[PDB]
Amino acid sequence: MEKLVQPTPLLLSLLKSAGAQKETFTMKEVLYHLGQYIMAKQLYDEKQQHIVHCSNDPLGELFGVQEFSVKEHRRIYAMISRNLVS
Ligand SMILES: CCOc1cc(C(C)(C)C)ccc1C1=N[C@@](C)(c2ccc(Cl)cc2)[C@@](C)(c2ccc(Cl)cc2)N1
Repeated sequence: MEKLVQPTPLLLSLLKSAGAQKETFTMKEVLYHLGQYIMAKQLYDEKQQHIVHCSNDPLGELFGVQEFSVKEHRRIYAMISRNLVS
């Protein structure tokens, strides 16, 4: 299996709210649940659906931004990385 990561508490709370029922993940799983979270809460822009609006949301605190594009993979990996236990 791919490497296992441990989300810090704030990220863990987000992943669980999206439906995760464990505390240890592969990066693929973290990405999956983040997508599910964004979709369920409809944080994406209705007309430009690759844009995520995350002000007034834990995701914004986690990523340190008010908006981002799902196309920004390197940035998203970095934002996730600062929310994993080293
Ligand atoms: C929630 C919407 O997600 C996506 C939407 C679209 C459309 C433009 C077709 C709308 C396209 C792709 C996506 C889309 N890209 C993915 C695959 C992605 C996988 C890896 C990285 Cl590093 C980044 C993104 C994923 C799972 C995602 C979105 C957001 C986050 Cl924070 C995490 C995962 N969703």
